[PDB]
Amino acid sequence: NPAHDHFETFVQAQLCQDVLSSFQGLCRALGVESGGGLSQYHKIKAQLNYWSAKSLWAKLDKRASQPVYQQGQACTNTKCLVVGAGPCGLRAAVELALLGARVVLVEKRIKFSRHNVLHLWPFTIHDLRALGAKKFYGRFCTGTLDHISIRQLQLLLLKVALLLGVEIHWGVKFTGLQPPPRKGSGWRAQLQPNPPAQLASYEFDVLISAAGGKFVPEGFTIREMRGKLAIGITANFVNGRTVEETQVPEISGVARIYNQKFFQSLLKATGIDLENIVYYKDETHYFVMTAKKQCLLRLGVLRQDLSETDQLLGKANVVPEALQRFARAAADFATHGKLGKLEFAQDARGRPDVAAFDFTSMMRAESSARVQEKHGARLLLGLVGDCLVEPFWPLGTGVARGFLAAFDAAWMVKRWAEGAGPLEVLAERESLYQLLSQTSPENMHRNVAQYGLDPATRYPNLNLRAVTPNQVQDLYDMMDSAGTEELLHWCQEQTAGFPGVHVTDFSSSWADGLALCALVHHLQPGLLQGMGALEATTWALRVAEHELGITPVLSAQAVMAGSDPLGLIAYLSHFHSAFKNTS
Ligand SMILES: Cc1cc2nc3c(=O)[nH]c(=O)nc-3n(C[C@H](O)[C@H](O)[C@H](O)COP(=O)(O)OP(=O)(O)OC[C@H]3O[C@@H](n4cnc5c(N)ncnc54)[C@H](O)[C@@H]3O)c2cc1C
Ligand SMILES: [Cl-]
Repeated sequence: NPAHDHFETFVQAQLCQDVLSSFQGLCRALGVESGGGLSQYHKIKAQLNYWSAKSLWAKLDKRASQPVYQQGQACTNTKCLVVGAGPCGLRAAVELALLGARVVLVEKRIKFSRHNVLHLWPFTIHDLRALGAKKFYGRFCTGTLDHISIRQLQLLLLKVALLLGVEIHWGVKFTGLQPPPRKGSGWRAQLQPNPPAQLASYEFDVLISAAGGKFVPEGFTIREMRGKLAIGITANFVNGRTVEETQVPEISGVARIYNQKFFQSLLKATGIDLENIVYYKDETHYFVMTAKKQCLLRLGVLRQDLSETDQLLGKANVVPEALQRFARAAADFATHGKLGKLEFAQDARGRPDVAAFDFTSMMRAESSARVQEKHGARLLLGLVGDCLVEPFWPLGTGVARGFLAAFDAAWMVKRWAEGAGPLEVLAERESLYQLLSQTSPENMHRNVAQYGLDPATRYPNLNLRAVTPNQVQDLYDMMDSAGTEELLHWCQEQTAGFPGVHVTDFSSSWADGLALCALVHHLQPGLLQGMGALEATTWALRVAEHELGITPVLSAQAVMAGSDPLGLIAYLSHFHSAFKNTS
């Protein structure tokens, strides 16, 4: 039987190319075209009615039938480009596809090559337990196992995303946005190496960027923040799965709070000074440690004391042989030798798998979402995963906060598909974003099994109006109400003839306060240089109030920052209302 011979190969595939190989071999044996969407998910399960595999269809159909998605129609008029086939990219891709949306994902690499091990919060375990991971990965969180290697997380999620009919492409980097030439024309992706001509023509109205710690799309800004110099070191050793190795208790890291006698012993015993060390028993014996610069220099792990941290941990300044020595001795002391002699696993390049990372930064994007609109054509952009907020690896928030963000973005595209105003969608979304960087299992909802896209199911005492529509206008970039153009033409008419006033808009035009003075001076002749925009703005607001009867809608600061156009429009409307030509 050809059918689910393929399907068993597909399920147990450990290599990206083979998952891909298998699926399109399963598809051919079924008359199903790969790239989906749900319609092709349907014909797959409806033509493969074999035991052991039904367990999986039950799990997926269980999630697929829960009200939020309705029945894959919530987002049928929604077309997405998802960037990044990382875990958060795939996890979000699955939600979009379950929502019924057309999901096309682009990934720059062609293999899952990372072997570092991620901590999984209890809810993510449930979440992907119920996506059928146990079947795609036998060792998935067996017993009290709390973690999963990056590439295994990807092998799972890929298989789920493929099944659900996500059109995925490999070996193609999203470079930027190629905007609409004209109404009716949509947004497209700039891709490279320049894609096939149908991907090239693919027009979308939602972009979800899950591209990892170093790539955010245009217009998204990054708030950088740096703590004390902090050097992270990960390492993977061959885990032979002998009974002896299997008994070595793993090290959680929370012991740095409860146990510092250890770090003293480590230091005395090896000359190694760590701030923390973590050990997970996974496909490899995984260690991540945090080290003091002084310590790494003294041990010849780093060649020279370099001030620019990116050059401090550049290839030229990291001594491979000494780093290996360093990691080996630390791993060995911490597990008291019970792992036997440690042999480095290979990384994907084929090197002893040990690397140093900058752990100093606390990056967050300023917002989780924005909306661009040109020639009436709207594009919702949503951040997910490491690119949104950077995880502190020793504390294991990466998967969980990436997943929370992926649910919040799918929830966002649901509002977007309901027809909500861009400001409303953004405000709601930024209200959720606010909570992300302080989430813990402890301050979240207790019942992880009842978790769904609805943020209420996840965040206790949820305030969906923490950020208001007025506070996210700079997130809505309208670079393309007919009463606004009346107001504008009228405002321009009033302030005409003033040296260095040129009313052009309802933000930057009015920022230095001279526009306001002109308006007032014009409206009441005979009242009253180089004081700042602050004094100009202020006089105008006081004089408007007392002479013209119009109280301030915006503060002076808000006039100068120009980030509240709607409120300036409402201010100005009072002047026009008060002094319209006639009735
Ligand atoms: C080398 C490396 C080692 C790590 N080690 C640990 C660890 O030890 N412990 C821990 O807790 N976390 C670790 N992390 C972070 C962890 O991998 C992520 O939190 C987790 O995978 C979820 O992140 P993500 O999907 O948002 O981003 P990522 O995992 O970075 O995935 C981003 C995806 O986007 C692809 N991509 C990037 N740019 C583009 C582009 N322009 N166009 C198209 N595709 C693009 C990338 O190839 C990648 O596949 C590591 C990350 C990296 C990159
Ligand atoms: Cl692979």
